[PDB]
Amino acid sequence: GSHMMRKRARIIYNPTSGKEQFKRELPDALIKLEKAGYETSAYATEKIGDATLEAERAMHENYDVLIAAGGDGTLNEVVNGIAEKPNRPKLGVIPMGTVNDFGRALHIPNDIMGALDVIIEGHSTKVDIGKMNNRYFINLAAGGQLTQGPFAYYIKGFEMLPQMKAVDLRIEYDGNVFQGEALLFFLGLTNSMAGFEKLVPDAKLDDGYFTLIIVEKSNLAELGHIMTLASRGEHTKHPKVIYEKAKAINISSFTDLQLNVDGEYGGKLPANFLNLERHIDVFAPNDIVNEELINNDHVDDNL
Ligand SMILES: Nc1ncnc2c1ncn2[C@@H]1O[C@H](COP(=O)(O)OP(=O)(O)O)[C@@H](O)[C@H]1O
Ligand SMILES: [Mg+2]
Repeated sequence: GSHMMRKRARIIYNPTSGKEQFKRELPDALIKLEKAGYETSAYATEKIGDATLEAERAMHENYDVLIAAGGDGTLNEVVNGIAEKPNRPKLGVIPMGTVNDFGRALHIPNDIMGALDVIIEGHSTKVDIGKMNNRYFINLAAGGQLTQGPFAYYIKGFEMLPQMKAVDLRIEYDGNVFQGEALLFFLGLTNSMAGFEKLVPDAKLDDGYFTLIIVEKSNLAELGHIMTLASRGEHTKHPKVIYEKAKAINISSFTDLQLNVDGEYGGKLPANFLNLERHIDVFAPNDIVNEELINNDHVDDNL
């Protein structure tokens, strides 16, 4: 009946997220969490950045869990508020977004009560996050320059590749240097988006390495070839597609580059990137072995 001492939960929700269903389900979500032993309060975002500001406040308020209810943008904002701070609360995910790339990476159920079941059962994993200069990200950073835009919206695999103009770049990654013309670079943490079921065949969410993709300057035949290979997940076999794993990545150019970070405009170069290994403790299903995780100790072998 009462298996644990009372805990504290804070729900940070975006009422405009996805189908905009969560707000009406909040009272029933509170009931479920309270019966499970969580004194639960809630905060509704009103604009960009609100979830970050709330997560920052919540750091001083001694919570056991921060539950983020919204899309990747809401999750990104919550992580940005708690990243690199001592005594971080565990993160609960309710994937209420239009796209839920981080949720899919952790096999978070796409229904509210199922997502809550995962949090209540209390099994958690640690995932890498990315630091870019003085901000953080959880899914992907992308960079490149348009010919003669899409860097403000969600990046759907290699679909923007024909739009890219070859630009001379310097990418320093773990002591190695790429110096030359590139159409595009990706720094992946998670491994699935719209255009790729797998950005890379062997990516891990908790290995401390970014998935570094550099697409070099390509002629029209190489472009068509890359696109053909990308459509069946064989893009990393092409000689103009560089794939490396790296922890620290420093990027610069004497020419202008637009940046996209977790599906939103992430400003301008130069950009220093650091993988914060297994930085965020996040509730995950105990009944699914995750192929993108090295550490599956959260999984019960009898399930
Ligand atoms: N009340 C609000 N009205 C409009 N925009 C908001 C509100 N609260 C948060 N936002 C912003 O909307 C963005 C999209 O939220 P997200 O949770 O990613 O949903 P979706 O998956 O639908 O994009 C967030 O990055 C956030 O900055
Ligand atoms: Mg990795």
